[PDB]
Amino acid sequence: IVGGYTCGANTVPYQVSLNSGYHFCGGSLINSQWVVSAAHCYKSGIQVRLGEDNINVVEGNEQFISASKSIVHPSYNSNTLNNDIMLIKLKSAASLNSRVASISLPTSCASAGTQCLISGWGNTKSSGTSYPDVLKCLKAPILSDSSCKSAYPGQITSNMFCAGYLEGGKDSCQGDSGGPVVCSGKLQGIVSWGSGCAQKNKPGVYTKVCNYVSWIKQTIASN
Ligand SMILES: [Ca+2]
Repeated sequence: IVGGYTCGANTVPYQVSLNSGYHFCGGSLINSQWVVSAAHCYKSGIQVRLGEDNINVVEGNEQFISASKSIVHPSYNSNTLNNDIMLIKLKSAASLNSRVASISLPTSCASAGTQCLISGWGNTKSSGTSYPDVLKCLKAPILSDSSCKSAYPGQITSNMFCAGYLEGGKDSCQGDSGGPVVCSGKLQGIVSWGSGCAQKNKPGVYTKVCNYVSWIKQTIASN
């Protein structure tokens, strides 16, 4: 997250770190046994780390749980990033309380102009590289359909939206992929892609979660 602020310990209690000997992606806890993340983050041997704030120090509150299943959406396209969503089943249920909690799925799409919270442990610089120890947050609005398509001609599907800032300096970034975009207490997006990070006229592009609510519930119920 570039241009964001330190969230504070366990103020985003649904935020997870996906770990393979290092932090590589984010995700969102949606019930005690299941996490939602981005398909482009798929790999085998995932450990899910819940209740994290400082990802390099054991502070108390963490729960580390192995992934037992990782289900990439069957229509995921790795060139376009269409259908960039995956579901991870935890090997055992997480223990939920005030510091570890699930986030609700949407019950309608969010409009243009709605303010959302985006969070993660990704790069905090637009040019070079610097990775934070603690969780960073950014408030960003959802942009209009037309501005999104003007920004990325021919690349925006109906399963994507843009959010952020067209003037530069505030965006999600590498290492934030798969992390949550929450508006009014609902998970509306998943951090997916963008051109650099925090460049002028190039906002972040997010998977539109409300299009996948029925798929998510059926996939959970079957697995
Ligand atoms: Ca920690």
